[PDB]
Amino acid sequence: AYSFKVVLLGEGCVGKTSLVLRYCENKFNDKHITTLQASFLTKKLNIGGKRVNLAIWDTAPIYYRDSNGAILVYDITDEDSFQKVKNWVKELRKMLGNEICLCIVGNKIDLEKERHVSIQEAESYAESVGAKHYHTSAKQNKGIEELFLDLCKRMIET
Ligand SMILES: Nc1nc2c(ncn2[C@@H]2O[C@H](COP(=O)(O)OP(=O)(O)O)[C@@H](O)[C@H]2O)c(=O)[nH]1
Ligand SMILES: [Mg+2]
Repeated sequence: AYSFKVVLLGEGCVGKTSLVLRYCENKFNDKHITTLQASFLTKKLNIGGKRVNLAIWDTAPIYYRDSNGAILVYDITDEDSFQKVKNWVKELRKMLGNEICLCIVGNKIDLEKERHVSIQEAESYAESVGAKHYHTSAKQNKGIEELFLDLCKRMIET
C-alpha cells in the first residue's frame, strides 16, 4: 500500500488549515482562529483497488523532509497572496527535488463577486513551473475531494 507525505504552503489567511480540516473531518468555522491540533493528520484512501496512507502536514527541513506532494494555496480575493506564490515555489525547489507533485490552488471561490486574481494568469504560472492548478471552497466544500484524489494519482504514477 502507498504511503505519501503532503505539505501545505502559502501566505497566512488563505485557507491552508481550513482545507485540511474540511478534507479530514468535514468541519469548517469562520468565527474564531482555527489551528491544526497536530503536526499532520492521516487520511486513508482506496484508488482502483490499491490502498493509500496520506499524511497531510500544516504549519501555523523537518517540515519539508520526505514530501511526495505539495499544495500551495492563495486567496482568489487577494492578488498579493497569489503574487507571493512564486516565493514558495523558489523555496520548495531549494528544499526538495523537482520530482515532487505540486498543486497550485485558488481557494475561497464562494466569494467570486470579490475576485482579484486572474484565472488565466494563475493557470499560466502553474503550467510554466510544471504544476496543476485547482479551484476550491472550504466553506461550501467544493473542489476538495477532487484535489486530493488527483494528487494521490499523480504521486502513484511517479
Ligand atoms: N468564505 C470563505 N472563507 C474561508 C475559506 N477558507 C477559509 N476561510 C476563512 O478564512 C480565514 C483564514 O483561514 P485559515 O484556514 O486559518 O488560513 P491559513 O492561515 O492559511 O491556515 C478563516 O476565517 C477561515 O474560516 C473559503 O473557502 N471561503
Ligand atoms: Mg493555519
